[PDB]
Amino acid sequence: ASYTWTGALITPCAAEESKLPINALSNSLLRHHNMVYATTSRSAGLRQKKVTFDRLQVLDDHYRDVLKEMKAKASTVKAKLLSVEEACKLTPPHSAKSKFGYGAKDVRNLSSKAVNHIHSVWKDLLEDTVTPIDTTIMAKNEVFCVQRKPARLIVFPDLGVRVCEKMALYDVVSTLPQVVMGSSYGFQYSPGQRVEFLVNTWKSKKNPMGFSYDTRCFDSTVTENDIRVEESIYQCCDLAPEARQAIKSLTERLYIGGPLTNSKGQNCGYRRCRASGVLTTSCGNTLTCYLKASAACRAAKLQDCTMLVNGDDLVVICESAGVQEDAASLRAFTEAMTRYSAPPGDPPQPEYDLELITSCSSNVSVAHDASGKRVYYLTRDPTTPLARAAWETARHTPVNSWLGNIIMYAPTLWARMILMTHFFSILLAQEQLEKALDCQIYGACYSIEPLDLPQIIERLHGLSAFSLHSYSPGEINRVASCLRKLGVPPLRVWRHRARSVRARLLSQGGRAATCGKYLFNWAVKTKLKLFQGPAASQLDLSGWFVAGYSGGDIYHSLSRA
Ligand SMILES: O=C(O)c1sc(-c2ccccc2)cc1N1C(=O)CC[C@@H]1C1CCCCC1
Repeated sequence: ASYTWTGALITPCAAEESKLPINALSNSLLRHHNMVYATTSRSAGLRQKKVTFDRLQVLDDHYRDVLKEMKAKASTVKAKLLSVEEACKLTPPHSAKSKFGYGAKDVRNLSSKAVNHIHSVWKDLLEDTVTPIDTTIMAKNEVFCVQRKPARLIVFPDLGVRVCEKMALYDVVSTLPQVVMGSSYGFQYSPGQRVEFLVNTWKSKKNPMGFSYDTRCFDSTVTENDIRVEESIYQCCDLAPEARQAIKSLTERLYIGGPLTNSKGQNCGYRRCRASGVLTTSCGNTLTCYLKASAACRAAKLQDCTMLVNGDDLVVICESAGVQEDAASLRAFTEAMTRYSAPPGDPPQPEYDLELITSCSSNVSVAHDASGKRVYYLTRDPTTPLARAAWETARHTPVNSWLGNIIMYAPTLWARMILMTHFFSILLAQEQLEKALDCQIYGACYSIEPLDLPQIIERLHGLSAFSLHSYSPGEINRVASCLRKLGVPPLRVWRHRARSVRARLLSQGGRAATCGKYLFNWAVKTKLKLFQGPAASQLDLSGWFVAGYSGGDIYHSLSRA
């Protein structure tokens, strides 16, 4: 059973905002504020019913053939332990405080109280490889639009354990998946690299067929054998005997399961599946999903199939054998996945147009550059990104989703017209363009200076990201519908706001004038010629798009010279 419950409630640790706070700045983004809600602990019971069930898992020679192949590639990886200090510097500054009298700032500053407790948690992992470690169960406060959705749940150990996880497994979860999975590992790609992989893979098939597979409650479908199988993959690496012991221990004491404690210290129940807030959530889920999907591909006898995995998110592109044969092949793949304990949520179906395949809430779309050439870029429905941006305008947040969206979806119609214009306008008026903001890229937290956005966008997306026009009608209709749905002003209100912001930025010189020139070139009557090359101070963007760290509690720093 994925979970058992004591009856104790999942409790909030503070007052939870449920509805969007009206603001004379929030209303300039969207009028219809009633459409925007935030999930709360009051819907935890609805989530608990969904995530609670018995698993049925039947492994076969296909699963075993794939596992052995993965284990072979895993054996070529050498991973080193991090020092207490290396692991302390990887902690986000607003990471949950320890129950042992210290917090993220104390960990990041290497306080004797933190460090000495971190040494003791570590010594216990080496001496006890059995006693379940305590975890906290919370309900996530995530902002959405109505179409009404229950709070997703977060399970995580204490700050001391989290630093110990980094020490034992940061090098593994950063290095291992790409070696084992190759081109199928999604987090090695920037949005543009993902699109390149998808478009080239589609173009490589005589008769392309594609599909996304949605596993219903993937974390709940992850059985204790699944977590023992990931550890056996981790143990295939060239590791020091101390890392091996800490990895074995972290597995049996934490990753396979353990007791759930609410915010007021009451025992909620017991977990026997994936913890969403441990270092290995991303890596483990990616390995497990790729393993199950790769073996199901063989069971289904799918022809020349290529898959792209990002945690629980899977997309498979193969050679179509006709609509009838493809539906039957997909029944075979779904039946195999079900046996491996990965049954579908939304049932999969073949698709014969790459724009119509959604994976990672995203799809490949097409636009034209300044020279009129076709440019494939990654887009998504802008509802959730826009609703979150409205919430971030009204109420202060530690992590700014609008900036991570501007970075990942920079070539898109909606990020450029709305998000860039809105937040550069706010930052100008507030005199805070220089101030670095915290945001997430593939789960990891980064402190990014907004004045560096033309340089960031150019490196990840290309100079075309500033000249894209003639977007597909399907993209336009989805964006247009969303503006009409949420009460977002039309293009003409955004072009005046953009021209005004552009003039104001150019008058300031420096990095500000670069933002004006580059970001808002779409606003002016006749676009200026833009040329490629580096900026006066080039950031180190190599650590970005290496691995996924969602739930991992990872914080990355930016170099420059
Ligand atoms: O060229 C286009 O296909 C479109 S479709 C569209 C549109 C569709 C529905 C609602 C609102 C806007 C606008 C454009 N664009 C133009 O007027 C010229 C380039 C620009 C986009 C470029 C990206 C930043 C914002 C403006």
